[PDB]
Amino acid sequence: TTAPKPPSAFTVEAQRRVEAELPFADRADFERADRGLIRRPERLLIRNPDGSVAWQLGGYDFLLDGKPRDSINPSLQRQALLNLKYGLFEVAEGIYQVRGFDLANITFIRGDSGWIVVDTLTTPATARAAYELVSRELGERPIRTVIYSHAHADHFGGVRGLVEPQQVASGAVQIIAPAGFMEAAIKENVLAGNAMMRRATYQYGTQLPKGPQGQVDMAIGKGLARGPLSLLAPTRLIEGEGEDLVLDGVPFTFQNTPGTESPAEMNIWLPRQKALLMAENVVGTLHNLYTLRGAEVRDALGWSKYINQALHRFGRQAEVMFAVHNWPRWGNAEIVEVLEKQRDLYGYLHDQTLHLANQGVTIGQVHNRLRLPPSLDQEWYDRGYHGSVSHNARAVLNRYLGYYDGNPATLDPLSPEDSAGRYVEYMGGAERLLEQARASYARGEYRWVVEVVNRLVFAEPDNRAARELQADALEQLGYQAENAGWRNSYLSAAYELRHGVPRDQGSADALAAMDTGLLFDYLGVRLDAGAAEGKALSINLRLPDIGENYLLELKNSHLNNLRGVQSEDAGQTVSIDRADLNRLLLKEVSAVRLVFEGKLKSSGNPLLLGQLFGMLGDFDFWFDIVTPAA
Amino acid sequence: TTAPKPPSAFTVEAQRRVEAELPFADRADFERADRGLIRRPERLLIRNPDGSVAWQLGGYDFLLDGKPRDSINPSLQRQALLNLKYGLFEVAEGIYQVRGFDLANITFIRGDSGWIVVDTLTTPATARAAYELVSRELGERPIRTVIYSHAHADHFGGVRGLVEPQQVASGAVQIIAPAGFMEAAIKENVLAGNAMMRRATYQYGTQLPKGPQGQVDMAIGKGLARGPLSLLAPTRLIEGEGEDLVLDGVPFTFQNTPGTESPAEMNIWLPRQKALLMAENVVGTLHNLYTLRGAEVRDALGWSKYINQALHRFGRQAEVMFAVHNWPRWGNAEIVEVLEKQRDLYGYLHDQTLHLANQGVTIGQVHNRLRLPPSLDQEWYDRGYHGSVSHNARAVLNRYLGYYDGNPATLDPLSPEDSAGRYVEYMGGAERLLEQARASYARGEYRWVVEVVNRLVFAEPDNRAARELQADALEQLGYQAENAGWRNSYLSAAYELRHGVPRDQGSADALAAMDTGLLFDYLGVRLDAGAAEGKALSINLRLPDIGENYLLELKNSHLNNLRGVQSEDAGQTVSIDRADLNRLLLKEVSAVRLVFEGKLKSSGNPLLLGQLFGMLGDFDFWFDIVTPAA
Ligand SMILES: CCCCCCCCCCCCO
Ligand SMILES: CCCCCCCCCCCCO
Ligand SMILES: [Zn+2]
Ligand SMILES: [Zn+2]
Ligand SMILES: [Zn+2]
Ligand SMILES: [Zn+2]
Repeated sequence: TTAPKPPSAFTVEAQRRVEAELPFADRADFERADRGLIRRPERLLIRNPDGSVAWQLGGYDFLLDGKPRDSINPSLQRQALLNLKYGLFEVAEGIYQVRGFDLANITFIRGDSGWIVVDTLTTPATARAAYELVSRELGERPIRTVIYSHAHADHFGGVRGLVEPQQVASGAVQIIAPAGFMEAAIKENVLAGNAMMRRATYQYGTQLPKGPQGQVDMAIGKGLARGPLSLLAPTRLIEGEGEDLVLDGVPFTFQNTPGTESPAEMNIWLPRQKALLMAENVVGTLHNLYTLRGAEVRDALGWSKYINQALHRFGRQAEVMFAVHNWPRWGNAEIVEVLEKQRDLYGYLHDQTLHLANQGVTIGQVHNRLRLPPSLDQEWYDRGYHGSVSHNARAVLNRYLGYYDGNPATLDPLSPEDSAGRYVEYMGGAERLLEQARASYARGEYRWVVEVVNRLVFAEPDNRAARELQADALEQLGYQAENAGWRNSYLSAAYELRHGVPRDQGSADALAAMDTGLLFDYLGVRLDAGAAEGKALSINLRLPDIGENYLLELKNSHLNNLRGVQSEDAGQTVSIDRADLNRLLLKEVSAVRLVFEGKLKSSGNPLLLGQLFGMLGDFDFWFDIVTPAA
Repeated sequence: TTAPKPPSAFTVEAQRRVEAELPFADRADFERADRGLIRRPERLLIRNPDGSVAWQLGGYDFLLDGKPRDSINPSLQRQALLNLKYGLFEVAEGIYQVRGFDLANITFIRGDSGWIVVDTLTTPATARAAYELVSRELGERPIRTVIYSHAHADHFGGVRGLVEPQQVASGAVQIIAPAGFMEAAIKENVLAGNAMMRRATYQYGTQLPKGPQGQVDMAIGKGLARGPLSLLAPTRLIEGEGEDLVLDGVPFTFQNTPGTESPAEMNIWLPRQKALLMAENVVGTLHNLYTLRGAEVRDALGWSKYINQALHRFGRQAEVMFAVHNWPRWGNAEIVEVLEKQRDLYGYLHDQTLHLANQGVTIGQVHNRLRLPPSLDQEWYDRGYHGSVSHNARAVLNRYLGYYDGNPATLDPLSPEDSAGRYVEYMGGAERLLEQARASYARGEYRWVVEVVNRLVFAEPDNRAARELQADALEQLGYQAENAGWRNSYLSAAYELRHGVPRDQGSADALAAMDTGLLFDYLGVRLDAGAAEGKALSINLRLPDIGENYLLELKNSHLNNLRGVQSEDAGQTVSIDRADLNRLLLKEVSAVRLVFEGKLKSSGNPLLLGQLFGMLGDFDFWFDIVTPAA
């Protein structure tokens, strides 16, 4: 069968254990999530200009009765329902948020003559919808300032839904961001982007239905709205430790926390309302030190210290703490306790992972040994809905010691598809393997089953009996999973094992923000080494609009670029505005028209740039993950 | 049997293949390594003040005839012999090096009135021995300036063998380093230090004899001298991009390359001799993007660009290039070609790893797919003696995508000791497993054997037949290994499987260089969470000599420290000079004597600091690696 199966007796037992172990009697979040509600629109259906749907919430109606479903981890089901508390809310005097219009929240702070807005959602249509709700309930005001709390797309993505370049150019609107914003907004998504985006189909469960045996939540929100990605450059940067500014009569203290949840990030303290906006440093979950879709590892230590710094500066005196995801927390004692526990959560993960590592516990063991102490374990905002204790501990370890467990048995490993046939042969052939795996499956040993049956799938990818058993076991693990990313991954893997990978199949703002060096670095990543072999060429590239020059050198099957250097011996010198190069790579203009408009100029050998571009390859999106390359 | 076995017919075949595939007819390095030889002392035996031996070379006599030994990869054997070309050499007019007195080289540059010395070896006795050889052959001169090329112990470790603090304090001697030196010298060795040092016993093969079936070389040198680690703070830092200075009449151009082989590193150009000293950016091997002992991953991209920057600034005009490890290369065309190929080597590894990753190739596959192009493959200085193509490719991948392969079968893995019993049961029990593994072994399938028999060892660690077969297969892989670290790891693992882990079992300068925040971070890593559970305490710590204050807070089984903060509600306030705290942790003084000298003062509850220290645990050095914890 290729449809989801019911939860097994073991999965059911696992859900009852969760209820036994976690403080469900602490229901305070349900009152917190509804506090200050001004309007929850009856439905939410947000549409893009091209007619697609940006966002949605009706697919989540199954969650509304609050009835526990054994195909959902009851802790995750609690979070899933809390994330359904959407609409326009009051946080404090003159501070509002729109939650559940997208993955993130959008915040509106009343200035004397209009709004200061913190963050802008993922896509213009969701930001625009949030702004329309605000205007309907609170009266229309102009937006005078937009603040990006940090350099992630679920925060800057929707800016064009709120403001247009002409307003930024007139000085009608300011855009404020932490120093480092523009680099950080783009960099981490580029060089390994195709890998990350494909792997993210698992994390986000993009092929799963919304429902009890599909996608149910995404921890820091319901999921991510779909539509155009926009981005407008900051007009003012908050530098150094932070800054105190007054915006439209309202005092703001900005505290930079670079290198925590994002390389460019800042907390916001509002002294008049005693309101502490913790950016994405403190949300209603354990966050990722390592995003499963693939990314650099984050620094739990700095993360912990910056929360401590915010505690000692503001926690002190805060009457409400709130954030760019999830709901606020009111009352000084509560705020102090949340700050301490989150400081100690990232600190414990860091320190105790290292403590174990220093005792010989490896990257292949640490998640099965490290456990939070009761005081940290027993808070809802410490649960692993988004990050997990397990995958965070391995990330800390990977950060300090790397991927290699120190045992040379594992130093030069055969690819899984190359050892798989022998594992199957040693276990008696596929039928014998299946027979023993089915018995293990019947004992509820799903974490073992998915490991060993994965061998048979990699050896025999067209063995439907193996794919089906492996899917079944993954699905049970997904049902059991507290972490929304783990759930979506397990169910996505089960889906592809059962059905196969899909065979049927801008952003201009994002490209414009990309540094030219990084762009060239990306082109080097696209280079087909087979095509490049034995070639050598060099091109002086001049970009007059941005006043940069690059020297491009292809040699030894590698593309180099160097800023600020030109070579008297380059084979060709090309001049093109960066704006026009961008139009080229986005196919908004032809090379030929550009030459004819005198917008692309060349001296030397006219053919080299075309030769170089002719060597650049492309990446297919839907690569195989749960089987070897087909 | 528990003694090394001869190379198998397959290993022998593997060595003949190496000879077929690599340009052994290119013997130019042998003339390069002997060029400018002034004196090769007949023996080298260097002793420490405590009577130990620092260094070694007589144990390498087996290599001297140049006869190929089938238990050594012939490429590694070539390198091993080249690294035996030790003594005092002329590089250019007034530029000398002592090579083979330690892992690194020490360089002596003739000033008008004494020496400028670049780097200082690992330990004072080896630096002192190098200096004595210099004085014997070239005449005694004072050392007026010491330059640290970068922040690694094999470069700063021996400084006290050359100069003493009193000379630095009088201004008789200057010590020059790249900005960032003092942080970088210490930081990366602290938090996970016990893990790294134990794992390094494998990489360095510290338990192996010197000989054809033991340790033969360490790629960038013969091995590391053993003795006290010294460190003296720089008196002048090279900031920004670099600087041009004149030292004792000699012009120097310093080019910083932060974040390449070390976070603080600089190339040196000497315009009068047209001599280019490439720090540890370019040595006679592919270097590590990831050191197997365990470390953060390095940035191949920046590494590649900085070599390109040095090429375009100096390569241009260089008549000799030399380095802090291995031998020089003379002649402009040769220098230009080495710089290009090394730039493209790190660039190819970076770009092509990402190219593959973007196609779906995972961290578990990439090393079995990525291969250098011929132009890079066919140079001796590109061979993987120190770094490897294989482990570097996985590191690039780990850096961008992390440890997780995207396949949820592997998302929540059982520890090896917990799945091992089932692997053994599925394969028919230990005897059946051994039977099939011995047949695979007889086919020379050593990379498979070590994977599968490792399962049986982890299930049954006292199964001597399994340990013995696993050792045999690892040993063959070690014989075959071109990489000196891989060889030493494989033979070390074989040694422990056969014999067991050893059951019989300062640096004051290094501690003094450690930032106080990092020291406190380390103490938090030592915290026993079991002992800390349920406790809360806070201590204001004041360190008057360095004019720093810290707030220490223990809560939620985590130790926090915050620089520059004090709390009016701390339970205790302690004042102690940092110098004295250091003496305490190095047991050079008692807490009690310090109090009695008025060097440790307290107000508030006098017991808290002792309570905190009482919760701090210790790490055993000899943890198990090739078996589960005993
Ligand atoms: C194409 C795969 C669709 C999944 C969306 C993944 C993009 C994540 C960016 C938003 C989160 C920012 O931290
Ligand atoms: C205690 C284990 C002995 C092995 C020595 C490992 C220390 C490496 C430091 C020297 C290399 C600097 O990059
Ligand atoms: Zn974010
Ligand atoms: Zn976010
Ligand atoms: Zn080094
Ligand atoms: Zn070195």
